[PDB]
Amino acid sequence: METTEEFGNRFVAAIDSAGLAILVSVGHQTGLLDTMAGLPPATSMEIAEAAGLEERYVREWLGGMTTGQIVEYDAGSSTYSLPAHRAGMLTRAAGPDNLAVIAQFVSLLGEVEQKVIRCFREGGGVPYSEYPRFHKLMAEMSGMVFDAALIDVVLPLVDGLPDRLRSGADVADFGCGSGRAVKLMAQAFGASRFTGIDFSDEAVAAGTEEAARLGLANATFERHDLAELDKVGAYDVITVFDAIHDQAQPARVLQNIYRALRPGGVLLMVDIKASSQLEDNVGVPLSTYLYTTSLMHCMTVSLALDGAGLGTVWGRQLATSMLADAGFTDVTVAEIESDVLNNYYIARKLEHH
Amino acid sequence: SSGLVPRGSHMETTEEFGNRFVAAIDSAGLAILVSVGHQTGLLDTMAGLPPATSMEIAEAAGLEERYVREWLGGMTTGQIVEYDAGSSTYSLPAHRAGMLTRAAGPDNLAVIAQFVSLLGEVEQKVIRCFREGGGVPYSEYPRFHKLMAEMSGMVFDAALIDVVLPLVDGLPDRLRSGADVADFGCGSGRAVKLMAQAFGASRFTGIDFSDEAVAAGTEEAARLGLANATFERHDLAELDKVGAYDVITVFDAIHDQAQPARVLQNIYRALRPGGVLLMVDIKASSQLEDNVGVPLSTYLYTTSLMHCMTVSLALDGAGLGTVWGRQLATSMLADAGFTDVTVAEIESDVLNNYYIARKLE
Ligand SMILES: Nc1ncnc2c1ncn2[C@@H]1O[C@H](C[C@@H](N)CC[C@H](N)C(=O)O)[C@@H](O)[C@H]1O
Ligand SMILES: Nc1ncnc2c1ncn2[C@@H]1O[C@H](C[C@@H](N)CC[C@H](N)C(=O)O)[C@@H](O)[C@H]1O
Repeated sequence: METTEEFGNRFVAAIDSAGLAILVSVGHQTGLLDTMAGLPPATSMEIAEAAGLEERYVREWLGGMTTGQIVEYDAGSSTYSLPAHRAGMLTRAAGPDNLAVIAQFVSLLGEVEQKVIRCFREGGGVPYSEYPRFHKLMAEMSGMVFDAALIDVVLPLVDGLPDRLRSGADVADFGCGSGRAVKLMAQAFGASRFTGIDFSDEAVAAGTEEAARLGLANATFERHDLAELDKVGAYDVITVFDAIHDQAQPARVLQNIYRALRPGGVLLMVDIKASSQLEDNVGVPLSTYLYTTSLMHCMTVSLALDGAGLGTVWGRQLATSMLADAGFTDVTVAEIESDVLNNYYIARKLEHH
Repeated sequence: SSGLVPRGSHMETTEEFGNRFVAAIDSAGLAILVSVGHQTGLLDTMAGLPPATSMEIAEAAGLEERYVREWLGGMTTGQIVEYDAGSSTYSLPAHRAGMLTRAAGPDNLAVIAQFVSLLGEVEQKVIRCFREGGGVPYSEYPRFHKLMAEMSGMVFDAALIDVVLPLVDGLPDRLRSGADVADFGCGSGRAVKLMAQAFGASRFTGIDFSDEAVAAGTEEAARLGLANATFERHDLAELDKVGAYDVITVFDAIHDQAQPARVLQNIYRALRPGGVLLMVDIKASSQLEDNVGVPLSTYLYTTSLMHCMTVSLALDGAGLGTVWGRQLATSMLADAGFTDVTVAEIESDVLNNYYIARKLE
C-alpha cells in the first residue's frame, strides 16, 4: 500500500511536472527549444542572442528546464545544453512527432478552468466559440498528420479504397474544418470528386478559396449542420476525422452518414482510442490527459448545446455500438502500431438496393 | 550507453524521455483536476463518504453529475480516486484525503494545484515578454493573489503565533508587554489580524500598495473590534518611516519588489535601534545546481518566470524572482545594514526560510 508520505511525494512531483509542461510549451512557442537544438553548450546570454529573445526571461526558463532535467547545466562554465535525445522529440524538426506541441494544451485548458468549474454548479457548458486558439492548434496538428500520413498510410487501411479513389469515386469529408484532408485527397486522386462539409462559414469559404487557388476543380465545400443533413445515397466514401465525439447530436450525425452513403459505400471514422469502461483506461499513458481534455473541452462544448456530452473518452465499445444503431452491420476497427491515440473505424454499407 | 563503459549514472534513452514527458502531461492534467476538486468541494465531499456512485457523489456535492463523472474518470486514471468496476463505486482513500481536503489544514496540497490554471491564464502574455521585454503587470493576476493568501493563510493559521514569532528570542514576551509592529507587504492582513488578536497590548500596522487590501484589513479590524490593528497604503520603495517600529515582518514580499534593495534600506531606516526584522522568503539556493533534484524547484522557477519575476520587470524592476535564494537574501540584508542575521526553518513551512535580522542598538 501507498503511504501518506509516498502520496505526498507523488503529488508534489506532479506539481513540478505540471510546471515543467508549461515551460516546455513556452520553449516551443518562443523557439528556444529549436534554437538550443542547433547550438553547442552555451550561456544564458548566448542562447538568448541566438533565439532573438530577452535574456532575463531565457535565464529563468533555463532554470526550471534544468531543475526539470530536460536542459543540462554545467556550473563551472555557466553553460546549458539540450541533449540530442530530448531535442529530437521537442523541436519543429520532428514535425508531428514534436511532443512539445501537446504541452500547449496545459495552458489552453487552464484558460477555461474557471468557466468549467461554474458548469459543475450551474450546468450547461462552455461554448465552442470560447476556444479559438485551441481549435486553431488542433487544425494545425491534424494538418501536419494528414500531410505525413493520409494518402500513403491511413486510406490504405481500408481494403480496396486507394484503387476505388484512383478509378474515381464520390467522396465526402464530414466536419472538414480547414479542408487540408480534402485538398490532399483531391491532389492525389484527380479522377475522384471531393466535398468537404462543415457548419463553419469561415471553414467553407477558406476551403473554396484554397481549391480555387490550386485549381482543384474536383474539390468543393458546402456549409451544412451535419445533424440536419439531407443527403441520400450521394457518396461512395465518407471520411470523418475527429468530428463525432464533440457533436451535440452524435447519433443523428451517424444516422445521416449512413443515409448519405450509397449501398456498397464505406465510412472511415477516425476517433480517439480508449475504452468505454473506466477500469480499462487506468494505467494507459495519456488517459488522465484525455479525461481532462474531455471535461474542459470536448464534453462541455457538447453540453453547451444541451448535447449528448459523450466526451473524448467515449471509447471503442460505445463507438462500435453507435455505428450499429446508425444502421451499419459491418464494422471493423483498425489500428496502426505507431499511433496510440486513434482508432480507425471502417463501417461498410450493404449493397442491397 | 553502448554497455561497454562504466558510467556514474543511468544515461536516459530517447524512448524513456518520451515516456517521462507523456507522464508529465498526464500529471499536468491531474493537477488541474485536483484544483477543480478543491474549488468545487468535491475532494471534501468524498472525504466524508463511503464508496459511492458518480450520481451519489454528485448529489452529496450539489453538482451536475455529468461533470462529476468525467472528473472522477481522470481522478481514477491518475490514481487518486479508486474505482471498483464490480459496483461502479468510487472512493478517495483516507491517506490521500488527508492531504487534499480543507480539514487537513496546512497539509492540503490541493491548494497549490490551483497554480497550473493561474499560470496557464497568463502564458501568452508571458511569451510576449520573451520577445518584447517588460513584464506582465501585477493587475493581470487578481485570482493568483487570492491563491497566494490561501497558501500563506494555511501557514499563518497553523504556525504564526505558536511557532514563527517564538523563533525570535524574547519576541513573544515583548509583544505581550506591548511593542510597535509593522507588517510590510501585508495583503489581506491575515497575519496582522492574528497578531493583534493574540497581543492586545501591541500596535500593528499593515502596509501594502493596494487600497482594497488596506480597506479590507481596516473593515475586518472594526468588525472584530481590533483597535490595535491598522492598515496604510504605501509603496514600500518610498517610505518616510524613521524609527517607527520595534518589529517589522515581511512575508514573501521582498523577492517580487521592483526595488528590493531600496525596500530593505527603508526597513532598516524604519526600525528603531535594537529592533528586529523577520523576513520570510523562499527557501532555495542562489546557485541553480543546488536546486536540481529538490522537490518543488521546477514549480518555483515556473512561478517566478510567470509571476514573481515578470511583475517586477513590468515596473522596470530588479526581477530577482522567486528563486533569488538564501545567499543573495543574506548578502542583501548585509548591504542594507543588518549586521546580525540568522536563518531559521520550521516544519510547518517547507517553502520558506525565516530570516531574523537585527538592527544594532
Ligand atoms: N454539427 C456540425 N455540423 C457540421 N460541422 C460540425 C458540426 N459540429 C462540429 N463541426 C465541425 O467539425 C470540425 C471538428 C474538428 N475537430 C475536425 C476538423 C477536421 N476534420 C480535422 O481533422 O482537423 C470543425 O471544423 C467544426 O466546424
Ligand atoms: N512595492 C510594493 N509596495 C507595497 N506592496 C507591494 C509592493 N510590491 C509588492 N507588494 C505587495 O507584496 C505582497 C506580496 C505577497 N506575495 C505577500 C502577501 C502577504 N504578506 C502573504 O504572505 O500572503 C502583495 O500583497 C503585494 O500587494
